Amino acid sequence: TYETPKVIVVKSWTIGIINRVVQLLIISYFVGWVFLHEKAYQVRDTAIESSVVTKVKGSGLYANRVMDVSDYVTPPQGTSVFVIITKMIVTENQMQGFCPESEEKYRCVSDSQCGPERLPGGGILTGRCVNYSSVLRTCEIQGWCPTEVDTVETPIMMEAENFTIFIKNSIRFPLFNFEKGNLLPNLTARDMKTCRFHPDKDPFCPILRVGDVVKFAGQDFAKLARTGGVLGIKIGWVCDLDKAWDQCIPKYSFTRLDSVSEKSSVSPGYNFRFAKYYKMENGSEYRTLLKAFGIRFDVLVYGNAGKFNIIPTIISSVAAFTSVGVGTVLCDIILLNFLKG
Amino acid sequence: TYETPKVIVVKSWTIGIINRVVQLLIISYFVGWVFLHEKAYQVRDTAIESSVVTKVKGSGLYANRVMDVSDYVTPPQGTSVFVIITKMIVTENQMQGFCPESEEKYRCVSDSQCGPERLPGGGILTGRCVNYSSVLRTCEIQGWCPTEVDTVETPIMMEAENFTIFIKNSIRFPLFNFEKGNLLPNLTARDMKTCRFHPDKDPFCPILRVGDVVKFAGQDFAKLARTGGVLGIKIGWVCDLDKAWDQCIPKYSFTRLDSVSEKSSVSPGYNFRFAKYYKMENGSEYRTLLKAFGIRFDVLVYGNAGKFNIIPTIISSVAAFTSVGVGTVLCDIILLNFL
Amino acid sequence: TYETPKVIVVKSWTIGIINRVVQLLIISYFVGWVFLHEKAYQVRDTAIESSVVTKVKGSGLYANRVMDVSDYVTPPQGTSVFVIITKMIVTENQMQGFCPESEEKYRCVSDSQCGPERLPGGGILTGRCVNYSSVLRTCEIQGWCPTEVDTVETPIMMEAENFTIFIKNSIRFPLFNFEKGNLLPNLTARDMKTCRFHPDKDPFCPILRVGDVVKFAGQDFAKLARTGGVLGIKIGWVCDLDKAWDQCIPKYSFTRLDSVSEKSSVSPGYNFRFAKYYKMENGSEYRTLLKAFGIRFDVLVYGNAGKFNIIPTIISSVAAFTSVGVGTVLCDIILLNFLKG
Ligand SMILES: C[C@@H](Nc1cc(N2CCN(C(N)=O)CC2)nc2nc(C3CC3)nn12)c1ccc2ccccc2c1
Ligand SMILES: C[C@@H](Nc1cc(N2CCN(C(N)=O)CC2)nc2nc(C3CC3)nn12)c1ccc2ccccc2c1
Ligand SMILES: C[C@@H](Nc1cc(N2CCN(C(N)=O)CC2)nc2nc(C3CC3)nn12)c1ccc2ccccc2c1
Ligand SMILES: Nc1ncnc2c1ncn2[C@@H]1O[C@H](COP(=O)(O)OP(=O)(O)OP(=O)(O)O)[C@@H](O)[C@H]1O
Ligand SMILES: Nc1ncnc2c1ncn2[C@@H]1O[C@H](COP(=O)(O)OP(=O)(O)OP(=O)(O)O)[C@@H](O)[C@H]1O
Ligand SMILES: Nc1ncnc2c1ncn2[C@@H]1O[C@H](COP(=O)(O)OP(=O)(O)OP(=O)(O)O)[C@@H](O)[C@H]1O
Ligand SMILES: *[C@@H]1O[C@H](CO)[C@@H](O)[C@H](O)[C@H]1NC(C)=O
Ligand SMILES: *[C@@H]1O[C@H](CO)[C@@H](O)[C@H](O)[C@H]1NC(C)=O
Ligand SMILES: *[C@@H]1O[C@H](CO)[C@@H](O)[C@H](O)[C@H]1NC(C)=O
Ligand SMILES: *[C@@H]1O[C@H](CO)[C@@H](O)[C@H](O)[C@H]1NC(C)=O
Ligand SMILES: *[C@@H]1O[C@H](CO)[C@@H](O)[C@H](O)[C@H]1NC(C)=O
Ligand SMILES: *[C@@H]1O[C@H](CO)[C@@H](O)[C@H](O)[C@H]1NC(C)=O
Ligand SMILES: *[C@@H]1O[C@H](CO)[C@@H](O)[C@H](O)[C@H]1NC(C)=O
Ligand SMILES: *[C@@H]1O[C@H](CO)[C@@H](O)[C@H](O)[C@H]1NC(C)=O
Ligand SMILES: *[C@@H]1O[C@H](CO)[C@@H](O)[C@H](O)[C@H]1NC(C)=O
Ligand SMILES: [Mg+2]
Ligand SMILES: [Mg+2]
Ligand SMILES: [Mg+2]
Repeated sequence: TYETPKVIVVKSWTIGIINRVVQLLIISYFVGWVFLHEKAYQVRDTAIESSVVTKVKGSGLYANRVMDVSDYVTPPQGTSVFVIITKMIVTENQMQGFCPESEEKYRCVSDSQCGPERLPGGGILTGRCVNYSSVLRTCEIQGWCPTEVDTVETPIMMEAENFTIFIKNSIRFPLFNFEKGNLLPNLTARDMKTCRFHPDKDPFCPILRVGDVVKFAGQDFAKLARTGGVLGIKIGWVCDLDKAWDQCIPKYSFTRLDSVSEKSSVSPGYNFRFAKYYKMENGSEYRTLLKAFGIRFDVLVYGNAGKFNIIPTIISSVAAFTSVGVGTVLCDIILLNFLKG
Repeated sequence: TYETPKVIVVKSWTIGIINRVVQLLIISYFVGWVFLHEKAYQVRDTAIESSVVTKVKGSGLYANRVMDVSDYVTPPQGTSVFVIITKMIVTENQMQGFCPESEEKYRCVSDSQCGPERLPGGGILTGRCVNYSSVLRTCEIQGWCPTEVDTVETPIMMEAENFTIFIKNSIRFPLFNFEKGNLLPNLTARDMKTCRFHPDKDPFCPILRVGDVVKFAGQDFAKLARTGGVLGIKIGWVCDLDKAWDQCIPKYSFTRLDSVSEKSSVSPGYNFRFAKYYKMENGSEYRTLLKAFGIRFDVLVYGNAGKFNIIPTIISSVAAFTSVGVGTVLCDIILLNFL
Repeated sequence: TYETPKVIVVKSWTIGIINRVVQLLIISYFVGWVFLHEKAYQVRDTAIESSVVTKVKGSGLYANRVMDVSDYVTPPQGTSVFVIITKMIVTENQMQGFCPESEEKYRCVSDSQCGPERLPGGGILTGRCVNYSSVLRTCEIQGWCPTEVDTVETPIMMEAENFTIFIKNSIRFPLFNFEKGNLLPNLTARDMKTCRFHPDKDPFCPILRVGDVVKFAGQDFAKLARTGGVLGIKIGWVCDLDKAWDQCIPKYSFTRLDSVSEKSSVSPGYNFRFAKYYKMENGSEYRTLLKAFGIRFDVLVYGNAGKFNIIPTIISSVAAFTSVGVGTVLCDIILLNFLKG
């Protein structure tokens, strides 16, 4: 039971050429694009297990003091997100009590203006108008006193341009049981004493200089250090597991993540507050309040791998034979009207 | 050499109508579902690069003291996960030494009951029984003394309902080099001074009120503040790049994430311990231990975008043409067997 | 206006059995692989919403002191990632001033050797050279003094083997509106009082012991606690929503994540520094510096679910009928060449 349809042959006369040309065009597309370029003959994996450990080094001088890594890096646990502080405003010896507010927003002349109103922001309002200075009068509050003044101008820590960052990374593709890290076996204890990362002269040393990371992202240090920002470091593992074990290597990229802040005029940077707590010999308690500007780094990891396997080869190859057989038959029917016309 | 197979024509309009109806049905399905609704003529992109910066404001009174953002928020770095503390239990001036244990599950009547048997809790057992009070007798430990009492009832900080959260977000689609943030160009300082988020009256102000978030999640503040919980805030960027640049818009949603806690009866909330360390003029050291209940927020960002292209259009058009031809040929034999 | 092709039937004994066998094989492949093993008749969902809360308990002796959870666990907010400290090196009462260095990499003979040219990350090199001991001479710096000594040997805290970890997890599949947690409805306080996890004797108690986790990962505590490392805990929710509600359960797995460290000789572990700040009755400020080695745990959640629907069923059935119809038509042309040959 063949059950094969009948077919009639036609002398070419510039029609048989069209038969072979199209029959050869489609067989080109599968070999050229589906197999050789898109690599449809192998199984892909995109779920990657990763791990990042970081460490920073360097010292600087700021406000008649020396600051080391325990002073300007928060949080200290060496994770993949951390901040480097480049500018601070400091208020010393705050205690609980009553004091006048310092900002221009809280101006009053008599006791009536500020009571239960003006509720957004500000501590608890007592309900009196007092003299902040000779020419200014503001409403009294209850809280930590004295209040801070953040309108003055302070210098930045210029030495932070030379600090170094050390990144240690490990990956694993669970489907193929493949493991590698970014510390290559060619790295010796003597090399790490002097190497620095450079994208073409030394693409594998894990030590990055802070001033260069800002440079590769197209920014300016003297301006980013004064308002703060967020920078990203990306590591990519795109590997073909047929070739060899030592052809799998990482690639680094750099960019700036908080792109809205450059063009905005209502919120241009990045800052936060924190405090340190003390206690006297008596029970009294006081603290120190700091407002900090800085640059936030974070490391992002991605990748995928492929390896030859028999099952996707058969499935895609069968579709190739089906496509040419079906493709011609439909091309025959459309050519019947073309030949009839 | 076209080599077209022979074709037989059935003059019956009774079958011609069915042939035409089926062909129109198939072409209708392709032109309506694959193209217009599913938008198969454009290239998708789902890998989004994001960034979140937050800040909190407000003051309240608790235990005859005024507390502010450096007191009730932890960790202080302004990331996308943070906690607001609404209730505390405080133990003052702990030092190292020997003391009895306060809990009733450590009851004893002689030196023999508690030895190396029960390992955890407090510190290291010493092997003696001592009077905790006039009616209770637990057995002694070594560690920070005195131990904390956990069963008393403390009030919550009611003013935490009015605190405000400010969220700043930025995205980028690397395939199309598209960048936008949730601070629209219409925003000004005067608007910043008074706006508040509302899903229909003001859907774009970045300032959120805590009570409103708890309300939108469908919860009750007087219970969430007493047991603790986890709430989620979601921002979605689903926009089409063929239209104008000023119609890619964020959408906000709210929900509660630790849904098992309210059902369960063995662990109903969220709490933790932390301490503060001091030192005397002499070398001696002491500390203050705190157990804190609170609400945890975290911001989640997702999205995808598409843009018209040529290659998917060509592929889908060729698929439609070949499906028309193949669908006809099989239906030809189908009616050939039927009739 | 209907159309049909013409069919030729040849009742060859071999051809009939061949085409029936091939058609049966195609039907078998569709009914066995596509609809049964692969479950093509249902809709998938892989976006999962999760939440994790942890808590640790235990006490131990270390350097004539008793330590508890507020001392050995950082950070303290009970999130997915945390560290347990097993070894420390402590420097007491550091203050600002001038002092000589301690590391052997800073030796002198005369003042001219170490100046601005040698940048070692030292806070500053005042430019002199001073006696450190009776047989060593390094050159002076400015910063927190005295500097720390890093090469001595310290014991590890062995009681950390018996600490316990409590994990509370909640998931939700938004598509099907499905919610469940890892605290099963038949868990009581009395069971909570004494249960421990065991992969076959008790697979649902959420209390894990640290030594058991280290063993399941395939490691050795006596040296993991001495160098440091990173371990992973995985929870997987893979369940079918056609069955009963109480058949969706979690599965636990354990592994080590920083696999590059054990095979390397330039960076074998995981450590970091942090500090505690004090100040006297005067303004004088001093601190205590600690270098910590530990084990970092982190919890990873994943899963997917499926549920019966009608649209994928219709699509797959139509595809199966078309492939059967196309398969017969295509093969017979191919079989004609076999029949002709
Ligand atoms: C191969 C390409 N798309 C295509 C399909 C096609 N057909 C479908 C099969 N078929 C049948 N089952 O009878 C014959 C008709 N004909 C075509 N002709 C062309 C030439 C550019 C003009 N591309 N192309 C593809 C599809 C589906 C694929 C699915 C997974 C991975 C790769 C694919 C890759
Ligand atoms: C179009 C729809 N699935 C379908 C396929 C089909 N065939 C395969 C192609 N083909 C050939 N290559 O000869 C003819 C036979 N015939 C059909 N008939 C129907 C009507 C509902 C009843 N849906 N449908 C699809 C598939 C694959 C798709 C792949 C990517 C994106 C969208 C797709 C969308
Ligand atoms: C079924 C299998 N792949 C296959 C396709 C095929 N085509 C279909 C279109 N078609 C048409 N439109 O005429 C006839 C030609 N023919 C085939 N023959 C074989 C032989 C067993 C090796 N596998 N196989 C598949 C495809 C597409 C699928 C899409 C989604 C999920 C599962 C799929 C699973
Ligand atoms: N949680 C909040 N509630 C109300 N207003 C806020 C909040 N956070 C920020 N703002 C307002 O948004 C504007 C931009 O904030 P920005 O990040 O620039 O703070 P800043 O101006 O650097 O310092 P400050 O905290 O004193 O405003 C500020 O004018 C501030 O008043
Ligand atoms: N790591 C752990 N090891 C052993 N038991 C634990 C652990 N964590 C919690 N539990 C027990 O689980 C129960 C539920 O704890 P929950 O999260 O409600 O904290 P809690 O009731 O405040 O416990 P505690 O008062 O001990 O902090 C408690 O009875 C506690 O004893
Ligand atoms: N940011 C950095 N800049 C320069 N060198 C670094 C940096 N981080 C680490 N190293 C060097 O890498 C080597 C391996 O680091 P690792 O942290 O494992 O050693 P370590 O014993 O902690 O060193 P150290 O005691 O100096 O911190 C060390 O010799 C260290 O000097
Ligand atoms: C950092 O090092 C450079 C030399 O590489 C030096 O010129 C510069 O002064 C240093 N940075 C600062 C701001 O001191
Ligand atoms: C080590 O191998 C890498 C990758 O092949 C190579 O780029 C590098 O130069 C090698 N290093 C040495 C010192 O041979
Ligand atoms: C405690 O003593 C300090 C001086 O050491 C004094 O300033 C303070 O007012 C006293 N506090 C109280 C509550 O008496
Ligand atoms: C918050 O402000 C409202 C007025 O807007 C006030 O009525 C309310 O009492 C405040 N919250 C609390 C709990 O005090
Ligand atoms: C700013 O632009 C958005 C559209 O991007 C618009 O919906 C909004 O109303 C504008 N702002 C105001 C305050 O009108
Ligand atoms: C140190 O002095 C304090 C009083 O200031 C005293 O209580 C303590 O016992 C002394 N230290 C020790 C270890 O005895
Ligand atoms: C933990 O408890 C076991 C008994 O269950 C005990 O033998 C062991 O010594 C304890 N751990 C350590 C290292 O002390
Ligand atoms: C609780 O139910 C599970 C099945 O959901 C069962 O395996 C387990 O044995 C039950 N608990 C006990 C203590 O038997
Ligand atoms: C305060 O006293 C300490 C000693 O306790 C001394 O070192 C310091 O110089 C004094 N500070 C002032 C400002 O006199
Ligand atoms: Mg300000
Ligand atoms: Mg308790
Ligand atoms: Mg060292």
